[PDB]
Amino acid sequence: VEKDLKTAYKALYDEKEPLKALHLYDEILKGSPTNLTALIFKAACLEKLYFGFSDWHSDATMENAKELLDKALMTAEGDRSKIGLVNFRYFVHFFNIKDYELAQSYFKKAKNLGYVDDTLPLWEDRLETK
Amino acid sequence: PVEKDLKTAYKALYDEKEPLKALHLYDEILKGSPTNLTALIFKAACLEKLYFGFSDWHSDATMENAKELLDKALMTAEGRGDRSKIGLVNFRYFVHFFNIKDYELAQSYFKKAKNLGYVDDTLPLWEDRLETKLNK
Amino acid sequence: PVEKDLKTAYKALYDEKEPLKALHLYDEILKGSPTNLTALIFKAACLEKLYFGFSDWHSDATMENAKELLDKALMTAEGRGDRSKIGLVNFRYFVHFFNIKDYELAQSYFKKAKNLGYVDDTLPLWEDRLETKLN
Repeated sequence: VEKDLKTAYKALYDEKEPLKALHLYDEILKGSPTNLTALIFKAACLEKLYFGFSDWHSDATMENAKELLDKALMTAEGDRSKIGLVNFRYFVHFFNIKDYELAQSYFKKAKNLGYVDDTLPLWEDRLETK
Repeated sequence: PVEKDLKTAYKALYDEKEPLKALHLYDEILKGSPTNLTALIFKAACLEKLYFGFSDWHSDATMENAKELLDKALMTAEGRGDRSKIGLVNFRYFVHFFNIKDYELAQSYFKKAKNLGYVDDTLPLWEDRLETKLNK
Repeated sequence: PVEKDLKTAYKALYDEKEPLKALHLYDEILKGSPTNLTALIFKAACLEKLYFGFSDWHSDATMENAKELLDKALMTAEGRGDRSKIGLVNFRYFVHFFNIKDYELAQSYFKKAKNLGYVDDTLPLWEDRLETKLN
């Protein structure tokens, strides 16, 4: 699962191929349905596809992404750093759906839970700008 | 019974937000009750959610299957002469064509459903959404 | 064929001025021809037009996807060694950054394209425009 998740992350963020990464996360989630990384990054794929493909640009894709984050919060709450990650992911979900009010709330939640990421200062300034 | 089984399937799709669990609960209802409008209409809803949420479901075949389930629903509703259920099928058609960005056809089914007396508290929200997509 | 399909997609975006129709058409070309530079470059143009014309598309994710399509285009162009197509992708980058008001980065890509021998009849109009925003 560790190697399979690494190959899927590389497809989404390095290769910048969300359709390939989506398939890879679906396969992981077939075997491991409560895997937080697969649930969190499948939502990331769906958010990228919504904003990059006509056939994916529908409320159903965004609803599915939010529901995957909801399922991850359930599992994470059921790991303080992992419970912090989902909150940062909820922030990325709303910074993209233009709701900066809700995004600021999740950004604070993630930071207060001790979420560490080298992109956090770049996100703070972007959130400060919007 | 079918009433309870339909309630469990609706809860799987809209409350639990698990369209794969709901889809097969609806298949089971359609095995015993092939002409059940709720099972036909909401199996198509499952397929629409799966299309937009799973790679292996993101295919024209999935959307074609959803349309064919709505086709079967219109046949049943029209066969009975249930104006109420015909309006509902026509509204579900509008929703299908709205999500596949065919706003021209969706507007036609929206008018059909409204003219058949379809009542839904979400109709003003849909009316404004369709007016925004159709004004561009 | 791909040549006719690309022509219909270009007409949908620039003549018909329907970027959502053109987007679908470019996605279809990219399904069969993933490394087609014209489909890659103009799918990014669609996404750029949608960003600036639709509330539901006005997101950083849309601009990120457009930039990533231009990135994929530079990979393909550089993979072949096509100086012409490398120059074109750099001009397309200048437009991307010019439109998102990052004139510092746009000036860099405009020079890169001109130095790669990019030929376009609109270059003096752009040269005069970029000089106004950068002055």
